[PDB]
Amino acid sequence: MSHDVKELIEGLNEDLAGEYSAIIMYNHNAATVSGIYRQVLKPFFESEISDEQGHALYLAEKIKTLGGTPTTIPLRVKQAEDVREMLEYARQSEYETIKRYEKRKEQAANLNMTELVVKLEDMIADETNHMEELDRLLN
Amino acid sequence: MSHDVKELIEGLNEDLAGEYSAIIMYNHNAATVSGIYRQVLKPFFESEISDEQGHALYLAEKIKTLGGTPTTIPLRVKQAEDVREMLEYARQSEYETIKRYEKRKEQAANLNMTELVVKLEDMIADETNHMEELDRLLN
Amino acid sequence: MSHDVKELIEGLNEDLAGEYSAIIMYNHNAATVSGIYRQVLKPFFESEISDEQGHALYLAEKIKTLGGTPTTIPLRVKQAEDVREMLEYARQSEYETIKRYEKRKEQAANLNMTELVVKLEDMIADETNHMEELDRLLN
Amino acid sequence: MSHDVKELIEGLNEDLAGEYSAIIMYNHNAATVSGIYRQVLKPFFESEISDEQGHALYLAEKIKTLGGTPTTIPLRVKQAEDVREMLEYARQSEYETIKRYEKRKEQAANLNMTELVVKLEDMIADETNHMEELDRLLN
Amino acid sequence: MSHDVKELIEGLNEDLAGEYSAIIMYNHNAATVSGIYRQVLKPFFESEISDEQGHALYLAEKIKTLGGTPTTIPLRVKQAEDVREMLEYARQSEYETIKRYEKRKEQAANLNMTELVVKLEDMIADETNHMEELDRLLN
Amino acid sequence: MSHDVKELIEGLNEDLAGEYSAIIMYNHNAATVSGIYRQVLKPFFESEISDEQGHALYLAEKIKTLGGTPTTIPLRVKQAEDVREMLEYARQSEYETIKRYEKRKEQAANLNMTELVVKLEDMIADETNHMEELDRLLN
Amino acid sequence: MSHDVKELIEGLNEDLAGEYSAIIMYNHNAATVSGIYRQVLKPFFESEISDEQGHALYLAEKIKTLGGTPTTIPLRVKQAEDVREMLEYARQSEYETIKRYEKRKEQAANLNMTELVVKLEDMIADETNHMEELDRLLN
Amino acid sequence: MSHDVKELIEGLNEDLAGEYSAIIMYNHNAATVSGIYRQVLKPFFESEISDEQGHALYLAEKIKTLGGTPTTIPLRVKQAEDVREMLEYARQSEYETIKRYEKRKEQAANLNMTELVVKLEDMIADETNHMEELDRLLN
Amino acid sequence: MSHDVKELIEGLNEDLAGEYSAIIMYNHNAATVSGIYRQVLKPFFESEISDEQGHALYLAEKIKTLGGTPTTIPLRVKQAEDVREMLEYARQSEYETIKRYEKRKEQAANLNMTELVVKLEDMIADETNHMEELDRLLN
Amino acid sequence: MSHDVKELIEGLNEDLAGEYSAIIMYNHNAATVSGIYRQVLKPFFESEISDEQGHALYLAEKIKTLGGTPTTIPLRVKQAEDVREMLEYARQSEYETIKRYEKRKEQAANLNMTELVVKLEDMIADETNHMEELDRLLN
Amino acid sequence: MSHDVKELIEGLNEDLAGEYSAIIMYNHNAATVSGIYRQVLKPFFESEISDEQGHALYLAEKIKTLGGTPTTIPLRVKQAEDVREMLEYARQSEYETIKRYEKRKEQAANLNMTELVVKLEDMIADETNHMEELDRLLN
Amino acid sequence: MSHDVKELIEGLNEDLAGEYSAIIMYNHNAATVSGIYRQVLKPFFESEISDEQGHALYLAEKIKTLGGTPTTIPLRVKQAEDVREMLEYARQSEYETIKRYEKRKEQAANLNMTELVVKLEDMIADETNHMEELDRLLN
Repeated sequence: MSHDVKELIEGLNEDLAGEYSAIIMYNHNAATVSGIYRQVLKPFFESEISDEQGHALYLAEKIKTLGGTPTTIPLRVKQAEDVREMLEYARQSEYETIKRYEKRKEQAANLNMTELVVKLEDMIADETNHMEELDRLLN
Repeated sequence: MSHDVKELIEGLNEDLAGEYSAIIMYNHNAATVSGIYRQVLKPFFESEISDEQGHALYLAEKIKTLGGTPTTIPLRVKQAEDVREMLEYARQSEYETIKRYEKRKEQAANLNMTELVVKLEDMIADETNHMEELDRLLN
Repeated sequence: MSHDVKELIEGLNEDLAGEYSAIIMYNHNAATVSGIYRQVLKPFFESEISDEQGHALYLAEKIKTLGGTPTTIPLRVKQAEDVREMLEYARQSEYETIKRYEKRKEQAANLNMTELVVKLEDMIADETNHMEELDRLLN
Repeated sequence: MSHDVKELIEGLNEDLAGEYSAIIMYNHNAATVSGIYRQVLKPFFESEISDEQGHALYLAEKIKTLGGTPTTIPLRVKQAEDVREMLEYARQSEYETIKRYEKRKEQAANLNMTELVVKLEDMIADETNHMEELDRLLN
Repeated sequence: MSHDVKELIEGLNEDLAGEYSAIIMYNHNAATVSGIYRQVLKPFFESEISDEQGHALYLAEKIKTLGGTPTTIPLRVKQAEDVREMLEYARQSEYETIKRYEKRKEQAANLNMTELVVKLEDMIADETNHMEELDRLLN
Repeated sequence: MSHDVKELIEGLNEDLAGEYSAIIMYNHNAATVSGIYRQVLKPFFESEISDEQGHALYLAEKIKTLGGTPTTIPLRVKQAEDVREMLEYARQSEYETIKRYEKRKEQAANLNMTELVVKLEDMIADETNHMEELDRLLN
Repeated sequence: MSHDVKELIEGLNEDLAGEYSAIIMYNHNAATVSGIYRQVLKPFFESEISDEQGHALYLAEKIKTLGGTPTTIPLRVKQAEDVREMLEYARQSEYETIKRYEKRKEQAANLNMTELVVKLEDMIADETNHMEELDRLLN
Repeated sequence: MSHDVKELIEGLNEDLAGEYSAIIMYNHNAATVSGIYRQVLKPFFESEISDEQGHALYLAEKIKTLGGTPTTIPLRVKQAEDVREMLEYARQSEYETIKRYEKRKEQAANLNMTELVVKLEDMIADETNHMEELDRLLN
Repeated sequence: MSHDVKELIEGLNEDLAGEYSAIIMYNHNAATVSGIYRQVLKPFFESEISDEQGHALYLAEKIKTLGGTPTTIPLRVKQAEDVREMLEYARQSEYETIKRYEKRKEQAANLNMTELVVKLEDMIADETNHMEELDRLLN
Repeated sequence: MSHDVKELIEGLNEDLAGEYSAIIMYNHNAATVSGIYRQVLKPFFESEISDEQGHALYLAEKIKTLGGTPTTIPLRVKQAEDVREMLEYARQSEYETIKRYEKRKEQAANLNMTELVVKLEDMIADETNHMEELDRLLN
Repeated sequence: MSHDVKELIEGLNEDLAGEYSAIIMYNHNAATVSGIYRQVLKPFFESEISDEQGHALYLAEKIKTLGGTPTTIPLRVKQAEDVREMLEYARQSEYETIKRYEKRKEQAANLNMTELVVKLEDMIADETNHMEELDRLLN
Repeated sequence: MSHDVKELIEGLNEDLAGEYSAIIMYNHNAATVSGIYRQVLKPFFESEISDEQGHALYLAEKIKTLGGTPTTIPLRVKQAEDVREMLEYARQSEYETIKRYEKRKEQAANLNMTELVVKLEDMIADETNHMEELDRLLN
């Protein structure tokens, strides 16, 4: 374990904690969203659950493959007092998730990790899709 | 909010924390299980994820419906050092989940909550199914 | 035909009239709901149609099985002048349907009717699900 | 609202009452048909339910679109004392439904209502299909 | 193994023998039913096969889980000389199966066995469904 | 090529330009609709795309079959500054599409073109369906 | 009924008893198999159930068609004390089933029974497939 | 073209005429069968249509492959005055179809035509299945 | 039976003979078409089979419903010596089928037969679709 | 809006006009392609329609997200006088589409736009797939 | 291992080498076929891949079951300079595959190997199907 | 053909030989894997077959597109004497496949081949997925 690999694993573990956090947040939002648009927003929140589950699985596998230990401790979920807030906090969570992945991409690239760079580019594309959609919903 | 309703909500919130914990545990176990039986056990762990997600959703909805606030903080996941341990700790988690639900059933019954009793009986039946299967795998 | 069986049949027949009424109400609401959320609410109303159809079928079968005659006369549908009213009147109809089923459950239980109690508990759980959802839409 | 449009709406409302009546009749017949051919006839009755539901939806939408108020009061269902009667009364109900639609077609045609004429021609074709099948079953 | 658990296992084993017997009976009836209604009754008999297979599986699993040995010896199948008899003997077999399950339910309830009571209530509901249908076919 | 056939082809070509225009408009609206109801309206717009594609295909085939040349130049799409406008302009486009098809129907009828009249009647019914739905969304 | 047909029917009836026995054995093995490979072996056992059900149905039909009476009495199931034994006894049961079918094939061939020979050849091919697979699992 | 190949082609052409005849007969019977069991028998007749279509296709292909010309002239269909007759004449048609195929099998075998023998054995098995079913319906 | 109904039945019977003829022709063409485009044309021919089967069924049902006897004697199939001819003769057959249906439409219209006119208009539209496609293939 | 973002938006808008143009071209080609290979080429053209629709949607969304206005004006479609030309002009259109996307990729890369680069690389891969296939068809 | 079993295994191993060769050939032909009919022929070649894969699997399993070692060395693939050649060489490969299987059938028959004879007869029927189709494409 | 293109084609041809080799290896391993985990490993091996088939197809197409000739000669398959070896040799084969693709990526990148780089990055990601899974199975 190089220093760079140690620091990449610490990063992936941050990513994984953020992914478990998102899974919790989206279940919570699917359960609690109210008013007529609940009929709209619940399936939306629910669809994000499966997506993030797939990222969580990929990350914990990669951590283990690199010789690390995958965390089981999620980041905190911000408490949303209404639907606007629920969408803004999901958007901010996505923004931070992408920021982290961009950093992880330059870590992976720097270590010549081809498959991991491709996958981080794809997870970036995917989370940017979600964030851009939340912006459309909000504006 | 009666005292009994307050205490039932505290209980449901315990249940919900335990459900988010199980979702984390099962993703973690699907990612990290190794050896030839990984091919067997990963889909098993994965199937439990969707099940527990449905319980988490039901509970957070019910908590909100009863006037409470659903938690987003999961219970800790016990760290498993090998596959036997992974199965024993999943079994123990299920055992505690059923113990809690049995208590919640007598709370719900005591408040004449028909739909909630039916649903707790079903979640009990379902988790007992899983626990009994883990026993078959272990023995 | 005991007196108790006669009174249980009268009850089931009330239930059946209320179920045909709900089928009418939900078709009517699917047809007539307007504004942008029509796109949301029409499928919701439509989904309730099939559910209530299944209850209507079960009840008329049970009535006949107990030696009664199943009614073909529905309860009146309250006329809704706007969408809020449409949701409140559907909610109230569900509330009355559950009240009746709870009474029928204690009738069925009192006559040791196992299969019928299980089914009334399930129809209670199901209608309570719908009513709780309408509350989320309304609040 | 012309006089002709008023009279066309009165007609559609008759049609709609007859459609809710048919939905009730077919559920009732699916529930209550007996003997070995119940295995044959129940699915037949059940299939007609969904068909008539689609006509009910179309009519209530059209009534509202033309500025009328869609009824929620069904026609009476004739009480059938045996299977032959059940098939004869379903056949007669279809016969009356087609008679009404033929009248509505000449109303719609007279008002140059293209889409409505096409749809009444199709509902006529569809109900004639059902009536002809009932004749095959009966003879 | 308490005395009560021993006696509950003896009961489940009776149930299991009766379930293998029903699986045999229904295959036999699907094979041998004749006349035009064979086209009706064969799929009916066939559908019951899969149902009873699922009960057989549940029971043998539960027996093993409680520390017993699941039997592989079925009850006798009554020989049916014609279709009426075939339906009456299937009905009687269902009647006896429900009688046994009701007894097993009070055994399971008496031992506070939540999941097993829920499952026996469901198997009761399911077999009562089948028996009631056979009555409709017969009358 | 009669004069009447020439004039019918000119008409179909207008229709085809209007159909390519609608395909563009609906893609554009699916992409650009914003706010929470985007979740509702995007699938709606998207569904209209496939419908209009099928009309475009039918028309270009018919034009070619009648000896004409199908245009590839769409009508202009009106620019919508907000969601209300987006729905009003889609409604107006549908209104003009139906007006044109009604004219084409009397052209086709006048030339005894059976299959083409049936198809124009159906496209009229279909576009009237869409226009009536837009009215429900708007009112 | 020739002597040869009588002896062929006795044979088919042996086959049928052996098929009901296999259906029992495979349900029993699906229920009771334990350890991690239960996850592997249960679906395997379960798949054999449907296969043997189809042979049981074919045989009872053929017996009846030839003028015989199909048995409802299964062969005994050997009791397996562990998984190795469970696989060896399933293998031996298949071996005996094929031995019998080979004998039945020369009976059917000797009576010029084309369709029955084709079907016995296919059931032989199918059971040999299963037996060869059990050998792979065992070795 | 040997004499044997010429005579085999004449045979296949008889078979093909008989197959087109069966396709006609079964469509005719699906259309015209009456009374309550029409609901049973129409799908049965319809299923035979697709089967015979596949035999017709195979035969015309084989005829062409052997250097012959496939006929387009069907055998006559016997006119059935009621349902019993409809089933007896379908049974007799199947009987004659199998008789012919058995003859064709010994022709194909005699010319060492492996693939054709396998296929005639299968078509024999298939038509014998149908004939045996008709016998069950009739008796 | 009016004279007009007699003459309409004679017409339908012509139509039905032409439909059985088309079913034969298309099977024959699917079997015998050769060269690389066989891969293209066989599925095309095959798709027409199911279409014409549905027309044959409708016609024989209608004939019987009007009090006539449906024919089982097909029109002759023209023998095609190559693929061009196969497409030209299918096209000509379609042309004659449409000519007949147009005549039947004015017969049905003249007798005020709404459902039958709608269905003949649809069969006309459908066969014109096929004929126009054959023209595209040929030119 | 930087100068670079303005110039990237102008580029995307070119891309979008080219995508609407391709959607028109492919519908047009699906409608108008003739001769036996129409059966081959029509589904090919049709498949490209859905692909390009997805690119059009992505681009208009991205334009809006970057603060631009998505165009609704397509590029001209080159008129193809025969099938060879139809394939050459589709190929050339794809060639120009890829040339543009390669330029847009270096624009997006230059602005560090990760998700947009990934998506342009994918659209490049996809259009290159189509162009290479057209080359195989042409050569 | 008898001499006959040794010689049968040598034969199966020839068959297996020929099957891997066919899998290579068909992938190669799917990749490289050109001109407009590529759209036709590529799916054809592709379909043969899965078929031959299933034969390869069966053979290697049987070889191992008989105590032999399955080869991993394919026969050479003849290089095809154009589409005609590609079809002729696929046809010749099929011809040789059938010749070999016919020899293997008389080997298997001679050793009384029932299941293996049935399977070789089926693989013969299947490859003869393919060869006959190639002849239709070529002629 | 530049020198660089010649050397890139030689590389792709190495890749293609390695892909046909993997297809052979995985079929061979699916056929021959033994013991209880055969039930686990056979589907795993089988899934890799389809994956590698898709790479083989892509490569042979690309080789042809670049003006080369795609090889039909596979690399040798290492002979595995047991399951551990089977997994280690599959892992090593994947390792060498990725090493080659990484080299091909820098060749493709060096020639500015966008679509080919994207596809090699994806095939790298995909094979790395498989190799990492084999490591989990092995450790």
